[PDB]
Amino acid sequence: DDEEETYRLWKIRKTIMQLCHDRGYLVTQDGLDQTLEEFKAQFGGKPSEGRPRRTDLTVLVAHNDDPTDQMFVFFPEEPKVGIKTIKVYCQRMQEENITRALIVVQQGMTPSAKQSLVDMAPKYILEQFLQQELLINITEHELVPEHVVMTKEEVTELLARYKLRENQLPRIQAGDPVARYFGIKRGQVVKIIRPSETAGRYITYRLVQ
DNA sequence: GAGAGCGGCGGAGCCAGCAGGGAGCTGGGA
Repeated sequence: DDEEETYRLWKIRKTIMQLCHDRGYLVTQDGLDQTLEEFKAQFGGKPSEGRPRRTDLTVLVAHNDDPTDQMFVFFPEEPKVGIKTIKVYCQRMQEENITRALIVVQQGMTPSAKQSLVDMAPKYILEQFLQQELLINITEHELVPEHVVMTKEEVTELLARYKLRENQLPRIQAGDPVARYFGIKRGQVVKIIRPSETAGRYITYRLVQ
């Protein structure tokens, strides 16, 4: 229904705000907690043949340390995102001169488009996200523990302390849902803190490789 | 010819493999 799809847009915007906050970017508190009525007042009440048309939902955020990181998110119109739409989005990325973006696909993009995302990867970072994936925050589940992204100096200090190579660490795939949530890439180490039945707290390090 | 020696005559669960079905570019004509 129209009310259901309005709820869907509000919830997915809340998940985008939580993801951008967890990735280290700057979001406002009221942007973090928007109600359904407040979202409807801000963007429109009936999106079908109405005001919120999935184009005005793009978000400008910047990193806390660097105000020129300038990450956007995009909500494509068509359910099947293709090379034409991705080329339009990347050309737009070129004139506003930003490097990183998120694409929130309705159902799925074409294999040629998802390959073009890999081909465009060095200069511009493009990530595919389904609307079904972002309908809930997976980091709030009781099974999922806390994930902390480590800096390069911290990783170097860790490997010097334990006298380890990068191969000897446990691994996590780049296609992992938490890895895609944090936007981690190959070669980085994620730090997992979980409660322990026997010791109380246990810390595990995993290499994204 | 006898002795004989060798010649021939069930079930369960991961991979490969093909087949059918859309994007997407390209030559032809509007």
